[PDB]
Amino acid sequence: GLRLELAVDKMVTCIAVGLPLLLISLAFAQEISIGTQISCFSPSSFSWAQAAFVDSYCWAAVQQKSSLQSESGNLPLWLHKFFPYILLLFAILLYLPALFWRFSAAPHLCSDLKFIMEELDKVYNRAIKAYPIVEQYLKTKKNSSHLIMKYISCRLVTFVVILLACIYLSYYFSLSSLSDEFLCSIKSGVLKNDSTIPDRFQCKLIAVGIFQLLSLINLIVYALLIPVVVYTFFIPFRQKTDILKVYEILPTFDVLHFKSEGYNDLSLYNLFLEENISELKSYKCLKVLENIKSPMLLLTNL
Amino acid sequence: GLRLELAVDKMVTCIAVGLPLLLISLAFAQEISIGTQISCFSPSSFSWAQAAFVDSYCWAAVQQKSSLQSESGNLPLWLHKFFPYILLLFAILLYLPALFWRFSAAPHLCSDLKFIMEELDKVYNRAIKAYPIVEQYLKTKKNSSHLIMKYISCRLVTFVVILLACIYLSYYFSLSSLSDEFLCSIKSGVLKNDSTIPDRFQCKLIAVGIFQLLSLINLIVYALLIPVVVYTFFIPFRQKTDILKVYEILPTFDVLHFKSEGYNDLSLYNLFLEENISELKSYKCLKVLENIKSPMLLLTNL
Amino acid sequence: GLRLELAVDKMVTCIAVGLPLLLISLAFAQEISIGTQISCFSPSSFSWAQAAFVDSYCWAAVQQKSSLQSESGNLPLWLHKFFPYILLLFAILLYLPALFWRFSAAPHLCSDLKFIMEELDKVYNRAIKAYPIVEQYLKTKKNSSHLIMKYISCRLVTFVVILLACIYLSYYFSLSSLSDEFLCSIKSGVLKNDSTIPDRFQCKLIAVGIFQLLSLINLIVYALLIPVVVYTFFIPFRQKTDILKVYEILPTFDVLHFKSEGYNDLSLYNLFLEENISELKSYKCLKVLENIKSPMLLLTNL
Amino acid sequence: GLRLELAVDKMVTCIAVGLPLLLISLAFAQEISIGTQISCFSPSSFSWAQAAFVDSYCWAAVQQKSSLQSESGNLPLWLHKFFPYILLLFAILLYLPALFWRFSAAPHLCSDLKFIMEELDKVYNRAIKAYPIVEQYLKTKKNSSHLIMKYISCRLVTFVVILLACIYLSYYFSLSSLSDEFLCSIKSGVLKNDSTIPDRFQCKLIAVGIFQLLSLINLIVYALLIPVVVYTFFIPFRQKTDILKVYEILPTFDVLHFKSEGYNDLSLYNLFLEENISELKSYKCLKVLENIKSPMLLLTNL
Amino acid sequence: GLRLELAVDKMVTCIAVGLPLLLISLAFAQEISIGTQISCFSPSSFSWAQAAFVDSYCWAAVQQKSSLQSESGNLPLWLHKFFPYILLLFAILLYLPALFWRFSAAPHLCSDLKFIMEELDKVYNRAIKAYPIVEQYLKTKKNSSHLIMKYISCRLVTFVVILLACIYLSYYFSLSSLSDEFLCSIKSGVLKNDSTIPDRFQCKLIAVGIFQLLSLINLIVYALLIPVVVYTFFIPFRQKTDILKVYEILPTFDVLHFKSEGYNDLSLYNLFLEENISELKSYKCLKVLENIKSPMLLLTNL
Amino acid sequence: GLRLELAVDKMVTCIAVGLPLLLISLAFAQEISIGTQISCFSPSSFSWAQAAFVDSYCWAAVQQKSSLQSESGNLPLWLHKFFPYILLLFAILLYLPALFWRFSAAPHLCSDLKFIMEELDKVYNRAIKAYPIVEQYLKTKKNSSHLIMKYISCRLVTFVVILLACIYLSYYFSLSSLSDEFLCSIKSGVLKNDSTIPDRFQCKLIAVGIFQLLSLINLIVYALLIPVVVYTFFIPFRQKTDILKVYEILPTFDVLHFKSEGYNDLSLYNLFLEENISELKSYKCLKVLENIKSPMLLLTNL
Repeated sequence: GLRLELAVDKMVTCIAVGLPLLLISLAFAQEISIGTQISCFSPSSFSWAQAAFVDSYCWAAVQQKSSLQSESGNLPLWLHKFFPYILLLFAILLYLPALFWRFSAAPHLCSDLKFIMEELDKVYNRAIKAYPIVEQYLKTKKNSSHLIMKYISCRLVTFVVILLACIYLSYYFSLSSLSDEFLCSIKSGVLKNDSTIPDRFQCKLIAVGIFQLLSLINLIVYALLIPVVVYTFFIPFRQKTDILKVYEILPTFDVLHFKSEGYNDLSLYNLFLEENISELKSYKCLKVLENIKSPMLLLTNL
Repeated sequence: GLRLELAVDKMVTCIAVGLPLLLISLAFAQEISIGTQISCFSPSSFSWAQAAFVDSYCWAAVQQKSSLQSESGNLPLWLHKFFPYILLLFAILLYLPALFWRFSAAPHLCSDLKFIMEELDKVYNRAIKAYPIVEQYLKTKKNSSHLIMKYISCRLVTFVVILLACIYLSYYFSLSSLSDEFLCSIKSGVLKNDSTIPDRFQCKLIAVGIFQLLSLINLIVYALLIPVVVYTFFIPFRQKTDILKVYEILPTFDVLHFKSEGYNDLSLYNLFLEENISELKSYKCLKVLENIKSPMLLLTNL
Repeated sequence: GLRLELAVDKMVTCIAVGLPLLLISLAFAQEISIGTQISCFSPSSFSWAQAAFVDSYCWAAVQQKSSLQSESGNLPLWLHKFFPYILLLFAILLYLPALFWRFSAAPHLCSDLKFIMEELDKVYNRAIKAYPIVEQYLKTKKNSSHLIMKYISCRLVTFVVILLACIYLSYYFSLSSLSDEFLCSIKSGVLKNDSTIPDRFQCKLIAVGIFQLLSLINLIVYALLIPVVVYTFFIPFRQKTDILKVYEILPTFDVLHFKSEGYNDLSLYNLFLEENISELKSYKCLKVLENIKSPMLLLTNL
Repeated sequence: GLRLELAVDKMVTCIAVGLPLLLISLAFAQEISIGTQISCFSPSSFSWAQAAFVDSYCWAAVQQKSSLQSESGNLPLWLHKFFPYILLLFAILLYLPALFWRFSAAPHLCSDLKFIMEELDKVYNRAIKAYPIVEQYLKTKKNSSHLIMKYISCRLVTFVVILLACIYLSYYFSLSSLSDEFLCSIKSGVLKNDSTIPDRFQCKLIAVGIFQLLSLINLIVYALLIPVVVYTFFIPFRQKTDILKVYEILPTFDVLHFKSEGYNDLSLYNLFLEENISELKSYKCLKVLENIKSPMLLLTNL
Repeated sequence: GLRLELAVDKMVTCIAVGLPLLLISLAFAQEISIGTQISCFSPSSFSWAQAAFVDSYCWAAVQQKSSLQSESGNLPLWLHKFFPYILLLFAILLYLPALFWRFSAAPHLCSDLKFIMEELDKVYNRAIKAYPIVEQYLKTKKNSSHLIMKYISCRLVTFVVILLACIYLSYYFSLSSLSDEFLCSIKSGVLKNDSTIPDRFQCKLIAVGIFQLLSLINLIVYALLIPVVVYTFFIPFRQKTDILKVYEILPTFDVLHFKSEGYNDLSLYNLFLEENISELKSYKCLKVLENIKSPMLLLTNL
Repeated sequence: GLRLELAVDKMVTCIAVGLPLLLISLAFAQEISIGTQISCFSPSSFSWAQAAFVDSYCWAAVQQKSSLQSESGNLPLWLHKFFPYILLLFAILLYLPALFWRFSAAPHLCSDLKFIMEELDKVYNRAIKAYPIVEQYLKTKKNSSHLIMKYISCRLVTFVVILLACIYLSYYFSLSSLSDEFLCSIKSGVLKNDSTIPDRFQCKLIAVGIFQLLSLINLIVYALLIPVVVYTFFIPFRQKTDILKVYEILPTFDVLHFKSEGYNDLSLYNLFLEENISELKSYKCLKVLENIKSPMLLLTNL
């Protein structure tokens, strides 16, 4: 029942992964009810079988160096074909930092919050009677830069993957839409000699109009995520309130106002604690006592 | 088991999200059993393959500047193509304020109701024997404007998204239905020279009759939601009964008649409490005692 | 485990919502295995593509003022097209009064039955030893007309929605079946000039024979629900037995024979209690004692 | 864990509802893998579109007075079209008596068995030591004819619905199979004048051979259910054993040999008890003691 | 957790029902991916619509007396059409004896095993200290022939249904495979006069090769079940071990070596007990003590 | 939570059943997305209906003695048609030995392990204080050859079914692939006289290339299972460690080094115990004490 992952990172993950998977789920699975991703205008003399041959042949040709012409060269025709996989790549590359965290950090941390919470209850319970073990413990967790670097890198991975998506999508959107039309030819091999076949089949990639639309949506959303991810690095400013002061009002506590402007794991603990310790009655009581004080026998009247 | 979100906002959310998703689920997935979203009248000389080429080509052309003619210009043909996504956009933009609240506020609040309820039981239990901690606490929550602003903005986001849908739908409904017919042409590229192809293919977007119908339904419903959302802002009037007076009848309680006409979080607490404290036996008992009184040994005869 | 909603209203809801949703689920999803909702008789000279164009074009035309002819005018052709949605509208408009009740009343009431039951056990438990708090409480709930008006209106909403369905269905059934045939034309725009196209395509809406059949079934069932809903308003007669007399036989109880012929919430409580208090052993015991009596030491021999 | 509904009625319901729903589930959903429910022999000059038009037109015509000819008149062609719904009607009309009972009687009865069982344990527990409250109670339940009439009517409803199905199915089976062929015509409206169209299209309803087969199966099964339902009314003979005599052997019990040949609810209680009291250890013990006796200190050696 | 149904009968049921349902599930649902159950060789002059008409017409004709010719007469063509239902009939007729037992016997028996087990623990627990109630009870269950007759008949029903399947399948397999070809004709009604139609259409029922194969598999398996079902009737020999002797070694038990060669319910109890009493520690202990003995203070050293 | 079936036999079963079911699930359900299992080259003069007739006719002909020619004779064409069922047969015949064991042995054994474990805890618990009932019990289970023969036969059944699959698959793989082509003819009956029909239709069974591939995979895997199953019979060598010696170090235990080289059930118990007794703390303790000893007051320091 602990809040083992920050809502910001849950939100960023839920967006950054949820969005592209949704977008793929939309443009393909339903609107492919329209049927076909490519079509090519055969001669009328072609049997229906031969026309179906042209379409399926040219669908393969789009990635093959000689079988094509466009002013763009072949390059963008790859993107139109592979477009959903390229989104799926970004989706996967954003899920892994969370799955990494879900194993590299979560079972490493869950122990410590439970420990610290009970220690905070000791501090409170000892106050009720009116060694600094957890203080000395946390004072030592000041001297660590292990788990913060897992976090920084987890964010940094997520940051880079997002930023590359923005550049890639901008290119894919900047791509001149009329490049969705191209000239195929099937005059390979035996058919090379067939005079009954035209030298080119004009073709159109049908879904390109959807993908360029989807790209702008996904581009703008990721452009919004960028400053949010940037804000994640403002860790010393992300420490909102020195809630340890609420305990420091007790004689059973100490001046752990350790808003470390150095990259110290203790500061990262402060963030997760500032999230989770909202659960503690003792915190509520002491915050209440603090807020009302804004005499310890008062605790007996609780 | 707490009533952590107001039924009004649950209703508004359940409607505002449930409606468009339902509407999409209707007009497409079942009635696309009719098969096709577009058709175009080829010449009879076209092979079936060539006719299928025309339909699928023109389906792409609808968003491409030169390949079209209509008195509207191309603009509305975008809307007819993208119509379900535009609804889905509004659906998503209305779900997020609740998902935001479900994380930004719900775990921030659930603590406080549980705390206040137990304090109210203390007030009652101490009365049964016949410091003002929770009173001083709540008297201090008067001096906050944090969580109310999360609420106001959550409503305000929901308000704007709804209002834009109403304008957009009104435009989409005001759109002259006969604009669903347009002239396509495939005489691009190689086919530019083909004398066997007509200069235009007449086409019709089949589903437009459904969407304009659906738009009026969704428009009227959202026009109903508008005054409800407006009512959500009448917070000082939304505080229906000063139930704190029922406790104030006790000597163990105080004149917390804090119907704040300023935008104070305490007033927002009053709303959620006025919802949730219906659960308390103590409230029932004291309301009963109050209602009957409409002597404290009476509590011993309960 | 409380009987929080009256079986009559559960039955009425289960019918009034369950029926049309079933009817829709029948006539479409399975029998659309027959394939098509419309067909039109092209000339034989039409390619299969062109014939498919006619069908899909005329399917759109049915709601467009000029593209049609029938002696009915266009109006009923709307109904044939939109028929399932019109049923779905009635289904939704009947579900909401229950969903309203499920939130506006159910969590408002569940408290009170639990309270009253325990009070009735006190009355019985105090009898076993052989202030009138709950009596004075219920005597005060006489002086309320809040929750009864939620109930009356919930029924009244349900009543009106049902009655409008009956009129609408009667019209849709009275509709002359042969109006399912109509004359379409595609000679719009470019095709306006095409001499190869006939001036009319005769068309038939295939499913109309099913819908008129379904309409009679649904009409008759709703005509049965009408007098049942009317009976729901006979609340003072719906109070079947003054079970409070069974407690009034105790000296620990009072003459709460409050069959209010005024619209008083207490009478509505009597209905839900007369439902739920069947659960109470004390009720059983006292009913047994009453029925056998048809001496209090007897309770010691229970 | 009570046996709240008689196995006979569970069996009858499970058959009477389970059978037709199974039959529908068979003949349609799988064998419609054969594709089509109707076909009509067009001229060879018809395009495939025109032939598909004939089939779908005549599928509608089967219920329309003038568009048909058969020696039967139109009537049986309705039945062939609507056949699954007519079965579904019977299925629904047999489920409702159980759903009625599941609400009108089950929560009205479950209280009483639990009460009587505990009273029987008192009778036994008081015997172990070696007022007649439950006896006087049950002696009074003699004087009721409420719940028996719910039961009789629930059976009687089920009886009538079954019997009408048998007559209806007999008619539908007696229907001369060759009436599945009929002459359609499409020469309505504009096509009225078309010399290229034949005056009749011969048609065949494909599935009729299945339905007449299914009808005989369902007919014979329901003909078996009839005498079973009749047996349900032999209630005074359905009381198999006066198990109350097993308690009457105790001095803590009385001569409740109340095999009422009048229609008295007590007799209906006897049936459900004779079902459920098989659960009681006390019954087992007393039946064992009775069966062995076929001295009360014996109960101490149990 | 009781072994309320014999593994033999569970096995026989699991086979006898599981096999045909599996066989149906195989030959149809997957291999109907081949598409069609019938085809007929039209003239080449037939339109595709007309050819599809022939196939679907003749599919109906197979059960109609005049529309056919085969040396077998029409009879076997029924079987080929109805084949899956005939298997499904046998499947259902074998499930019902278990469903019957699951209600007519299982809740009638579950009481008694639980009772007898506790009595056996009393016998053992009283031995540990080192009236014959259960002995006299079981000695009386000797004098019953009720539940054994439910069992015998349940087996006998299962036996007959199996045996009829074997004869039926043998006939269906003995059916000369080439009877899957037959001559249809469509020259009924109007088409009676059509000179363009051939007097016969040759047709083949495609799946017949699968069904005759499946029939041999199912035939051989049921031929194996026959002697197993026969063995079920050897009840006095099916009583494998007089485990009651293991208790009879105790002075707290009696010579209940009641291997009844008469059809007495006690013998049927012996079977279910000989199954279930393997659960008892007391049985294990006494079997262990017996097996080791192959002195009662020994029980204190357990 | 007992290890009631040996991991070897679970592995062998999981492979031997899991493999063929997987193989079937692969080659058919997905790659039948290629559509057809057979095709035959009609003349070009055939209508599409007539060509479809040829394919479906010849699909039936493959098992019919005269309608075919191949150098193999008809025999292998059966196998190609029935191939998935033949695999499914082997799958079923390997599942049954486990399902047999799951009922014939598992509830017969589960009792005994639980018993023996508690006895081993007695031996240990009595050692902690520092009759041979379980020893004498197990010494008697030496004199049994019942359950071992269920095991041997269960393995032996599994062995034979596997070995027959290997021979069968070797034949099916050795089958010359070009036998997938054969000459059909439809000139039966009426068509016997049709000069427009060719005397042969050449046909190819499309999937044969997959099945011969799959056969080699399945062949090699089963060839691996053979020596594993053989190893299962080395039971006296499969008894890995005389763990009873670890208890025999106690004075509360005996020299039960009963590595029976005769086929005695006790040896089979040793295997399941050597599996399951890894769970016992006592075993761990005594193994630890043994391993450290590699003084009984030591057990008090545990």
